[PDB]
Amino acid sequence: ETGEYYKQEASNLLQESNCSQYMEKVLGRLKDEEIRCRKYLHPSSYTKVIHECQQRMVADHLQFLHAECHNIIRQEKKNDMANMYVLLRAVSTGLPHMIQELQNHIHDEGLRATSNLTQENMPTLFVESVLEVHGKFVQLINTVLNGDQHFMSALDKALTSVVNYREPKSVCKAPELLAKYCDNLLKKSAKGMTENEVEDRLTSFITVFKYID
Repeated sequence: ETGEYYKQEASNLLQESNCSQYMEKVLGRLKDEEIRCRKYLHPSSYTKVIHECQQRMVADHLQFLHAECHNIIRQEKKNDMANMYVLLRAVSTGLPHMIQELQNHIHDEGLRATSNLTQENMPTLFVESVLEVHGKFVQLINTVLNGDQHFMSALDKALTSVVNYREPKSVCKAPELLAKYCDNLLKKSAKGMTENEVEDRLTSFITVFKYID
């Protein structure tokens, strides 16, 4: 009976609100349902009512979630993709679509950064652009998401592809740019950057180095 009630309730909520605030209404229901599930039922039914709740409220409308999550992820919606993940976490086949789409988002975000390579500062700009993408997106997986290895591997697979950008019949410049970054930093000539600050940048340089194919 709670399956049929949330089969009707799930279809009723989407017809009134968009997918952005659909998450809040559904999370406003599961949070309330978990409260009343422990006020009435036996403790052994907590993991079966909620599973029946999400099956008829999330896994049922799985196509609606995957179709619109493209707009959610590719807008850096912090407060909206957080609720998007927790609903798809429970469904077995819901989560693998979100990581794949984010893996494409990092690929497109990285290529946008690594396209206007100024010829006078090629190595420092390329390493910093990859570090800025990695340094900001690791926060998203650690602030509005949980540091799941599925997402972290999605980031690593995406950053591996964008760093090792192989043009047709042409060699990738990733080994040359990263190597030149080290040489441009260990030079005592021109302006130095002290002992402590140089090794700090080189410590973060390893993150870019690990994605070299």
